[PDB]
Amino acid sequence: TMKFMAEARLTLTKGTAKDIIERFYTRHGIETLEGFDGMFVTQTLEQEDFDEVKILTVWKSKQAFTDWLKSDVFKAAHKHVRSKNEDESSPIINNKVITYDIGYSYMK
Amino acid sequence: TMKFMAEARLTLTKGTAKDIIERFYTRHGIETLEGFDGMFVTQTLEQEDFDEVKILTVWKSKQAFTDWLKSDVFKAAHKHVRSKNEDESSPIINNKVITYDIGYSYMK
Ligand code: HEM
Ligand code: HEM
Repeated sequence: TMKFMAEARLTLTKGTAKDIIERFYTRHGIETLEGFDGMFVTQTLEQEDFDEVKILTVWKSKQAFTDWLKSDVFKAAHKHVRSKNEDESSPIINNKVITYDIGYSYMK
Repeated sequence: TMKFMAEARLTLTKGTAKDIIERFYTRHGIETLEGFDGMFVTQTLEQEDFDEVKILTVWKSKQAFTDWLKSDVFKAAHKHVRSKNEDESSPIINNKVITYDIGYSYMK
């Protein structure tokens, strides 16, 4: 079932992680995708200059994730999302996307 | 309840990830710890010179994880694990441990 993971790694103004994280309590339709299995939003411990928040998403296939990226619900979730280069008031400093095959999983 | 994540990031000789990942199909007792919630073992996509394998573990608390680190089941799991510096035949070149608070999670 859980075969592919996509991560968005966000670099944020120090101290703004809690505010960004609370936004994830509200669904925007990712849950409607048959291929979507789950998500974790993490804050990296022991960071000096910036906060780091990772959004980890777990999928039945790479295709489920690639379709999501192109979907209306992805657009809806990210409609009002701006990075500092687009809106100076945004705490989002940098973003990188990393993808993975999940070779083994076990949820207790 | 998934409040803490610990990651072991392994840098491996290119082409050896499959062999290493298969080892994780065998449990060594981590599942017996109340504070353990689950694990994923991933291979990073698009890596050029080395394979990258991550072991992600999800816990009810940091204490659950640090207790496991010094536990007998940790030793049982890692008893016959060697890196290249200890045994040149090992494809395990380097390791880094990263820890995280989990601020939000949802499994569909
Ligand atoms: C690349 C630049 C990105 C930025 C700056 C960003 C930031 C954000 C923010 C702030 C939210 C919360 C929206 C709100 O409720 O106000 C959100 C939603 C979300 N993001 Fe992104 N994100 C990016 C791309 C990605 C990627 C590649 C993934 C794939 C893992 C991802 C995963 C998610 C998920 C799962 C949600 C909630 C979706 C839903 O509930 O329907 N994000 N993103
Ligand atoms: C940093 C040095 C480490 C290396 C080189 C390493 C490598 C390995 C290998 C090769 C195995 C498979 C053993 C087998 O069945 O033959 C294993 C077991 C495992 N490793 Fe590690 N590991 C390290 C530390 C960690 C850390 C910090 C974590 C925490 C996320 C972790 C998570 C796990 C888990 C959950 C298992 C299976 C435990 C069980 O089933 O009881 N490892 N490790």
